[PDB]
Amino acid sequence: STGSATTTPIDSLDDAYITPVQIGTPAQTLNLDFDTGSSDLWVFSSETTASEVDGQTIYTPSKSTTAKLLSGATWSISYGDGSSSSGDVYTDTVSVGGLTVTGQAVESAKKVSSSFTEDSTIDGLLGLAFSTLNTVSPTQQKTFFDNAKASLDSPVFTADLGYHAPGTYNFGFIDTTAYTGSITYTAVSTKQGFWEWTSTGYAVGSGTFKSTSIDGIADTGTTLLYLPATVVSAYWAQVSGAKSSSSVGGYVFPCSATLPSFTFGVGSARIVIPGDYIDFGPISTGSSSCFGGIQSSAGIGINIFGDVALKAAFVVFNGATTPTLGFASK
Repeated sequence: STGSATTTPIDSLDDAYITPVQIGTPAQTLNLDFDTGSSDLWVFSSETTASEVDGQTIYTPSKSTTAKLLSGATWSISYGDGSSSSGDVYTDTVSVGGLTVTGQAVESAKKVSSSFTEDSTIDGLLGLAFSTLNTVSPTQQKTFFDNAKASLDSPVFTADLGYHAPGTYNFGFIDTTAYTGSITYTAVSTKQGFWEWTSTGYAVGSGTFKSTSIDGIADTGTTLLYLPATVVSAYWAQVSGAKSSSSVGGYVFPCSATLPSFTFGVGSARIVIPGDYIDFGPISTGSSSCFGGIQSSAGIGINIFGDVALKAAFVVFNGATTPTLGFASK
């Protein structure tokens, strides 16, 4: 089997991407944030504290003939950006782009943090990291991909995120028309539960490539590119007037600037992030100070190849017995 679904930016900045997901019988379609940095499929629901629902589409298990309460099971998650959610668990039928899993753990939110309430476009998350990170207790649950894996033509999914435009998540096959050149594959560590890999270095604009190992995670659920302070400093030094602002919470730059590209290494290959991808607009409406799309990972504890990086590539998440990651230009 295979599946193919379109993923759409939630706003003009590509702050996140939503992908339609069918849950239950008859289908209830919710727009979920596919997140290769977490491993819970959770949704706004009929059980969510009413004051914490503001415009989202909810999953109502009682209207699904295939929903079954997973007795005793609860979940609770906190994300790298400080947001959180928790609740109980149903199993139900879940389909993505024509690919169907029966008995998928659907985690029903009773509580969500303000960040989620305030974002009316995201109805929940669909985790695509490794199932070892799943928060369901006392019985840990498998991700959608894990459940689908054996049925897929090939045990892979691919992320093809658009810049200011829709893209595609595919399951079970590699669309050879979706990228240019070759796909370069690189080793993955699953020891922390993430799609963790090591980039071979970077360049700033037309600058010379610096060979250096950068350990990081491929995370579709994170907006920006978070790298070591040395790297980030070298990038923003090439932008006149750019500075790190503690009050704003990272590097800002004059909105009148032309940003240089940023290249990262995948083995011997190179992925180029155009400068425009690194512009996240005025820090506040009407401001001439713009927020940078490359930020320091210092104090996160891990480097994160977020959407800024991933949307510049066609990315293969290979879930073979020994997982790997592939990157191609497009």
